[PDB]
Amino acid sequence: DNQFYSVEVGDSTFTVLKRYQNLKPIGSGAQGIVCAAYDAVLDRNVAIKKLSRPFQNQTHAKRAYRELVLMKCVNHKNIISLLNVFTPQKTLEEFQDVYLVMELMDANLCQVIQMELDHERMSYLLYQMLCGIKHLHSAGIIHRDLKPSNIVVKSDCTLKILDFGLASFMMTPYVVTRYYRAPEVILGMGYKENVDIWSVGCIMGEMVRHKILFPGRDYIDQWNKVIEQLGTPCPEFMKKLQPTVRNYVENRPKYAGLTFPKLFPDSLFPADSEHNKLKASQARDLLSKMLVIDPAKRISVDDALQHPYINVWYDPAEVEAPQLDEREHTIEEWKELIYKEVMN
Ligand SMILES: CCCn1c(C2CCN(C)CC2)nc(-c2ccc(Cl)c(Cl)c2)c1-c1ccnc(NC2CC2)n1
Repeated sequence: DNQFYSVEVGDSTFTVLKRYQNLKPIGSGAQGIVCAAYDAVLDRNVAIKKLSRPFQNQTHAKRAYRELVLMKCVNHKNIISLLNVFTPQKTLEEFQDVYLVMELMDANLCQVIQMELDHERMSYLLYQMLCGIKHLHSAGIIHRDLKPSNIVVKSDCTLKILDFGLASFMMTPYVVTRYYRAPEVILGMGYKENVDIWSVGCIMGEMVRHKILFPGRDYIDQWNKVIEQLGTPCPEFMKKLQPTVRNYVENRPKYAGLTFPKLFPDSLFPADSEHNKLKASQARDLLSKMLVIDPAKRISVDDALQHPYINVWYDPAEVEAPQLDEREHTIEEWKELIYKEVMN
């Protein structure tokens, strides 16, 4: 008379509470498998993610624990919130998997980037990313790794950021996507709240150009794509660099960089009406303020929410609302740390 039941999804097995029915695979990754399902108790559709032995290594462990803890430090409609969390295993000894449940979303941002969007939807999406990021910043959480695959949306244009960002080695078959990381993350320097504004601009630019702005096999290639388009950083920016890195970037070919009208031509923006012509100008303006290599001169979250392109959606109720853990542990220690959290 178990509260759970098991289902075969891929070469994987999902053991979930009986309230969740008609599971259907919708996504996978190096941290877990996601399924769509009907929650008969809430009479609502939901997404369920399985973390298989998240304590298996430090990488998986730190992330799972941080996110389990963080999800409690945040309360915002543009940030993921759990509906349920559970484990089919009855004791710590037997503990293996953690199931996370949230509201079923319709698509990720990669899909949205593939489409042509009016200014109303693009700015509304951007406005939401900003409200979420602002909320995280208010809770002392600087993300540093925002990316489209981790952002989901619904048909009504509503948006949720799914993870909490950065805090080593793993043997996963697939690498990490770094195309949206700021210069400061890429060059390992100090950083502030607006490190996330660079990521918002890589996304916004991609929604326009429909192509990853700064691709590359690694940080070497990536940095080359950054300077070839925006140009070599100002001399002062360099003084903020470690002598070694600084040597490397200071000794890199000096690029003039392109103007934003060239980087994002009018052809990419809908110029069939005065309204669309004005909005295109305002969008390019925001891009030029967000894609700024030197964090000292890059617009902040609050000022971006005040930019004309974004400001039309401003709402005090949405812009303002509002434990310590650090070190590393052994597998065993992590297993218990996560179990406790799961059992609350
Ligand atoms: C394609 C599915 C998108 N998605 C992802 C992915 C994030 C990036 N990695 C690499 C792969 C999985 N994680 C969750 C997710 C994250 C946290 C929790 Cl607690 C739960 Cl249940 C689900 C959801 C999602 C969530 C809701 N709706 C959807 N579906 C939209 C694409 C259909 N996906």
